[PDB]
Amino acid sequence: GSHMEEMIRSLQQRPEPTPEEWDLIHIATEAHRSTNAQGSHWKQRRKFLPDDIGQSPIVSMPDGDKVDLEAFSEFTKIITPAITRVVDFAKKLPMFSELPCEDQIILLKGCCMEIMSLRAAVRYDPESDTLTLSGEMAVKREQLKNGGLGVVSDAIFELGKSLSAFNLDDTEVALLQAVLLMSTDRSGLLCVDKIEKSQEAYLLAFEHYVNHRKHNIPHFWPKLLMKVTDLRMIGACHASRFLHMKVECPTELFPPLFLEVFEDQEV
Ligand SMILES: Cc1cc(OCC(=O)O)cc(C)c1Cc1ccc(O)c(C(C)C)c1
Repeated sequence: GSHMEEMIRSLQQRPEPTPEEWDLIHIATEAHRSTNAQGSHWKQRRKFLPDDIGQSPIVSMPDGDKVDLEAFSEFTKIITPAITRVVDFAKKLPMFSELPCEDQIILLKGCCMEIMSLRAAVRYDPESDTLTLSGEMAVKREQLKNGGLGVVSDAIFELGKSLSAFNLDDTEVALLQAVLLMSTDRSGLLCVDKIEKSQEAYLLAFEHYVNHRKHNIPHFWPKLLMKVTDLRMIGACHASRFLHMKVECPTELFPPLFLEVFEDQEV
C-alpha cells in the first residue's frame, strides 16, 4: 500500500480486520461486556458454594450419575439471570435482532447452554479449581457434577482448564458467542441463508481479529475452532441430560425460563 501503510504493517503477515469487520467486532465486544455480569474484580468478589452442599446425590438418572436436590436447587436459583443475559447479548447484535422473532427464539434455544458454558469456563480459576456460575457462584467439580450436570460438569471444567493458556480477551469470547449463536444447525428456521451469511461474516472477522492479536501460542485459530466443537458437544450432552432431568423430577423444581429455553429434543 502507501508508504505509511507498509510501515505500520511491517510486522503483520496475516490479514487484519477490515474497517467493516472492526465495526462488527466493536459491537459484539460491547454487547458481551454489557451483558456478562463481570466488572473489574470478578475473582475477589463473590462466593463459594458451601462445602457441605453437593455431596449427596440421591435422585436417580438413567446414566447412573445421581442428583443432589439441594445443589440442584441452588443452581436453578441463579440460572434465570444467566439465561436472561444470553438473550440480552443476542439482542444487541444487529444481525440477530433483524431476524424474524421465531428465528431468534430457535437460535437462542440452540446455543444457550453453549454460551453459558463458555462464560463459566472462561472464569475457571486454577488456584481454587472452580468454575464461576452466573457471575457470582464459585463451584467445585463434584458440586456441579452432583448438582445435576453429571459428566457435563467434567466437560466444562476440562474446557475451562484448557482455555487458561489461550488468554482470551473480551472480544474473542464475544466472537465465539456470536459464532455459536448464528448457527443453522437447528430445525424450523426461516432465514437460513441470512443466518449463514452472518455466521460467515463473524467467522472471518474473528479469524482476522486473531491475526491482529498475535497470540504466542501456535496454531491459535484452528485450536480455537476445536474449542467451538467442544462447546457444541457440551450443548448436546446437556440437551440429552435435561430430557432425563424432566422425566425424573417434578416441574416445580424447574424455573419457567429454564424449561422454556431447553425445550424440545423430546420434551
Ligand atoms: C446455573 C449455571 C449458570 C452459569 O452461568 C454462566 C454465565 O451466566 O456466566 C453457567 C453454568 C454451566 C450453570 C450450571 C448449569 C447449566 C445448565 C443446567 O441444566 C443446570 C442444572 C443442573 C440446574 C446447571
